[PDB]
Amino acid sequence: SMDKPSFVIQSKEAESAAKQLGVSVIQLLPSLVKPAQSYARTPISKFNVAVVGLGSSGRIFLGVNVEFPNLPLHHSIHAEQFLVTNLTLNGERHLNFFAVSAAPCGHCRQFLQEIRDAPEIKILITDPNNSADSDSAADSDGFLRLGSFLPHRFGPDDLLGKDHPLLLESHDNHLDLKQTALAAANRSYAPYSLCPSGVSLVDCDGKVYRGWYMESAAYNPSMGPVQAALVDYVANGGGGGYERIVGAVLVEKEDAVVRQEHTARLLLETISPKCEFKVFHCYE
Amino acid sequence: PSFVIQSKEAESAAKQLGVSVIQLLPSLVKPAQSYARTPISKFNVAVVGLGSSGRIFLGVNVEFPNLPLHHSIHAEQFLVTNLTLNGERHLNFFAVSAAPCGHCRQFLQEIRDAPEIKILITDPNNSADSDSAADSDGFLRLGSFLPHRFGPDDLLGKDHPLLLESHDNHLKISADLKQTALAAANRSYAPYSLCPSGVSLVDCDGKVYRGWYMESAAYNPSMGPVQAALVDYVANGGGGGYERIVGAVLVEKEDAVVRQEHTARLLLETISPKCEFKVFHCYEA
Repeated sequence: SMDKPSFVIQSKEAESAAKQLGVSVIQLLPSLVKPAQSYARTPISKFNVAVVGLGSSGRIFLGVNVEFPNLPLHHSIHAEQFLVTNLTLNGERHLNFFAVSAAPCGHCRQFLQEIRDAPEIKILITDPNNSADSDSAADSDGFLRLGSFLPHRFGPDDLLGKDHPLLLESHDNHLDLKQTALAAANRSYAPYSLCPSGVSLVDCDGKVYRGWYMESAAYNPSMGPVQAALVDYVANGGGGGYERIVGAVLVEKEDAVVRQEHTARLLLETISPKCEFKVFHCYE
Repeated sequence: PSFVIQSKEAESAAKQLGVSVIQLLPSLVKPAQSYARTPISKFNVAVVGLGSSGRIFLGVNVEFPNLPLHHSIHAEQFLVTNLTLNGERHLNFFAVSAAPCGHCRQFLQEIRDAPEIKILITDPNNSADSDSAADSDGFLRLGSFLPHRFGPDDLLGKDHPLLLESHDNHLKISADLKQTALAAANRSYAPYSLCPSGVSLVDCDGKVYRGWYMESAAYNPSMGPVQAALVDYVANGGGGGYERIVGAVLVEKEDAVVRQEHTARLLLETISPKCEFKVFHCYEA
């Protein structure tokens, strides 16, 4: 019962599996890391990184790194970012623990700062070559809180004063293949630059997907709207990259500050030639 | 205000004040913030660093108001590009206006002995100082800023760093524009994906520029080839015109692994309508 795990594991199925092994639900995380590495679509690096996290609801979420060949590296999505997107799409309110296959890069540790109480997030690293589990401030299970991984951070408070996180009910008000990409943009997260984005995708078997746009205090570690929609295809989907068809809406103000129009098409046309146009017209 | 202060001019200024060059660094952070082209954030971040040669380098963050945020270049990355173009071998100290993001702390891991780099933060609201591992001057080594890192050693074994003399061999298939972009790709740093890149730029008065490609163990914190040439414009330039004329680039022979061709033009055509073609010609792969 340790092969081919689901990308989202229900609370009843998780605590039961831990009870038969005699371990805790927290202690079950590193046992789910190794099999999840097979899901890694890494054409470039051939380096499989998986991360399995636990929320406050009790549900177990999975995160996996994906890469895009023939594109610049900043189009690639790390495992840590995948986990955040995965639980956000399922409406998970909190993230407390996660076991990762390898030491999280600074790019991801900076990205995690968008979550409330981010430094309190305990982290365990599976990589035997890494020795974070043996730190002087480590847990009794080897977990180490994110605050120790990224001390003296550059958080959202450095640009804003008293704001809402990304995992909360981000629902800004603004106004059928395109009708689904509207509700995706409503759940976007861009408090630094006021440019939300929502991306929906269809399948050859008629599966509806979604993606939005979540910003970080540091600009570069931003999760692309298209990229956040491709995670809804690999997980809970068929698993195909040259089978993308539909495009989606971009809520720019006359293409104001953060244009993702041309970058979306450039990305899709390289991974799937049979792409469609986009509509960059939305207000409020 | 100058982007590069010579060792003879730096050590002299410190000798006349009777102080050390190290304690002289944080005074240059504040005025350097004015160079920040930040149309989006309106948040000026400057960083002044000191190398092993004794020369003082400056780093400043730049933003692009018509591109996605992952095209923007932070102050720390600017500093790295700046000293590599001047052939600085090592980086020991730098005082930064604000707490360096994880994106930059991960990017700095490409330098040999990166964790030993002591860091001072000017921002009084930040509490990097008084750390359990803080210096007697308030400096904190980068290793404490990004502990238990994901370094190059996780993907490589016994290799050359980023600050060393990286010299990969590549040949080809406005005559002094492609000849300069050839030697630029030769000084590139891409040991993870074997795709070097060199970008040259011209001026209205005919000034030849250059830009590397420096890769990171983590993919996203990658320094773009065009961006690393754009830092050669902000520094050692007029300060600053986005109305210049493209230009050059050297990518792989028929787009091997990491194609940046179409993305390069996409960046340039938005900031400067007067763009040029690209050269996908490199050998000895």
